[PDB]
Amino acid sequence: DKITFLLNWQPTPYHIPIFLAQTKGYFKEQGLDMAILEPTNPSDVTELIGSGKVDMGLKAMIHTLAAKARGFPVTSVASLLDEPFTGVLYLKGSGITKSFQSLKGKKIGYVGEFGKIQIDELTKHYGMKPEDYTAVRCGMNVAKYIIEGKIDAGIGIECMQQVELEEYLAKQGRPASDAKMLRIDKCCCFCTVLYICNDEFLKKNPEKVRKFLKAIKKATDYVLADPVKAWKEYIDFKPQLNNDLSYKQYQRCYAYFSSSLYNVHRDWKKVTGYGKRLAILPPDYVSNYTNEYLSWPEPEEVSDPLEATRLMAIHQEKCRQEGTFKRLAL
Amino acid sequence: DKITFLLNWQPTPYHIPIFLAQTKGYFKEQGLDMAILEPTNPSDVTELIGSGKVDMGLKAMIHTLAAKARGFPVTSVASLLDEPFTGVLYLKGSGITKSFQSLKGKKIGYVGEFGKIQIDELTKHYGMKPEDYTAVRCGMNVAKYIIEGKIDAGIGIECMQQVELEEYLAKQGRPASDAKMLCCCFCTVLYICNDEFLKKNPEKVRKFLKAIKKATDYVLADPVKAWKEYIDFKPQLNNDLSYKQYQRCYAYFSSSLYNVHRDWKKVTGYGKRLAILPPDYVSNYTNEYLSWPEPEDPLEATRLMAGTFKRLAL
Ligand SMILES: *Cc1c(COP(=O)(O)O)cnc(C)c1O
Repeated sequence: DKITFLLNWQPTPYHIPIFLAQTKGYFKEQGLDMAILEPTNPSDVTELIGSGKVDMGLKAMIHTLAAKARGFPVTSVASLLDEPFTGVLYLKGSGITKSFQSLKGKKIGYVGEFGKIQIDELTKHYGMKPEDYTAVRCGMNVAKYIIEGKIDAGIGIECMQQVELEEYLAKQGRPASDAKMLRIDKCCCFCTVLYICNDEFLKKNPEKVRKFLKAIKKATDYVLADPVKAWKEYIDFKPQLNNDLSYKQYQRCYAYFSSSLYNVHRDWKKVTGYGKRLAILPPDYVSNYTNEYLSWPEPEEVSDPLEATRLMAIHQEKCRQEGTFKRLAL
Repeated sequence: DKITFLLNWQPTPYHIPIFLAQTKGYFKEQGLDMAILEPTNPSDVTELIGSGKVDMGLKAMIHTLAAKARGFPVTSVASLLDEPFTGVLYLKGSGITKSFQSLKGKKIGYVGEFGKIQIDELTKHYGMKPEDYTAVRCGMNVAKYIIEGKIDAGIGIECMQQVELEEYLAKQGRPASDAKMLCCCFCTVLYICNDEFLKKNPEKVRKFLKAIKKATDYVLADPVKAWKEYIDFKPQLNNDLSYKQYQRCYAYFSSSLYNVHRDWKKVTGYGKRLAILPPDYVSNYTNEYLSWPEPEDPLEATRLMAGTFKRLAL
């Protein structure tokens, strides 16, 4: 009678609120017995949770959408990481440029099936065809394969893959600015990371989920309030994250953590749109999320979302060169 | 309709045969879709597999025995790592010595549950009581906590924890010999199934072990190419520590995957004496799902076993 929680990824700096809810005894104090699991292949995640083999976990906004469409009943009950910049990453002199036309004849890596689906469709809007470029499945190793020259560019998150590149560049004495991203946003909300449940599990255990999120909230607060003490506890438990790369990633993640855990309606709306257009989702498809199991007031919708996004881009650039923990102010 | 396989630990060098069976397409070529999972806490493992939430996994012989006793129906269907030396590891100048009496007043780390039970019971055979010593649960971090001085000694495997200590010693300029250890079959690592799953899918398990066998062969035949593939997929293992661990593991890999009857017999005994197992308890393993012939002085082989890749010769 343990509850299974399956991450989207190998342990990352942004899983901290979950591991801490464990180590600090927050889950225990709620009468929950959580069995946190890590996947070897993110591709396995939605299917396992949808099929009820696993009770809860995390995945990106899009995959959560595509999961129900593809027949796996999952519902997003909370939000972990909000709108992290996603895009095609590449090193300067790849030789790739700001023009999506440079992707011609290049090997471009992706993790998920959907990353291919995304690139495949972008090629049409720029005159080229799949395939005037080679798509390579790289799973959790996109950045790594970039650095080793097995691919020319690949899909990733600004606060994970991009950092891994910058740290590599620092070794080569190159400047961090040489790590570049063609943003798919320029709705970067596709890679928002969500707390998801099996629909059936949620139906039968509403109160346990509510309690789960209470524990998650308590830890999320701690992490945002005192990121440094938090980080020390985290890496004491998960030493594989006790390196400089992981810490820099952690700092870049700080500004993207959701403080409220609320699903953002606007974002879901946008991505569901994207989803229908890409043919990933049926015409009558309905967004599979809910804020019902959150036990604190919803925050006010961001007044000007597109300015907050270009403000974040700046904020994150400052984080890179100052090495700080600051929340984006509005 | 994926099959879930849950490892006993974070990815380790000795999981190589499984990951390779995945990356090399051996599972695929058997029409199996395996979802390999890694636990955050080894202790969660047998309960998850026993309860059917997870189909298959790895766990150590003692755990697998105690699992059925404790009400979780699992069956060992094959063997991954045979009789790795297990014991209490400590650094010279701990100050701990060959005499178990030195454990008095020391902080002693154990991984989850069974280690405390083991130490607790050893203290009686040497005149001391639980607790003339402090037991500390360390999970997958025993060696790490030893190095940092949070504990004085802790329970571990010669080819994993001990190596982690030796590598630390090399950094301090100390000699490897300064890493010391006080039926070592209790920590044999097994391929286990949920009893119900095995009942309903006998042929898939048989095919699973075929894939595992193919990869195990490759690993033993050409350990170096194997290792390169493994760490290409799992970069966290691409370091010198992991490679040294890998080399120490090489001699312990089971080439045949067969459960060893003698070993199970011994540990079941141990199990009953420790009260972990009921009096009428019956060993929960089987070689039925292996599809190749079973192989033919155990105590001399053990003292014979005590930077190369060589199999122990007999
Ligand atoms: C479960 C496990 C352990 C330890 O748990 P204890 O109950 O303390 O023994 C140790 N090693 C492996 C490989 C395990 O799977």
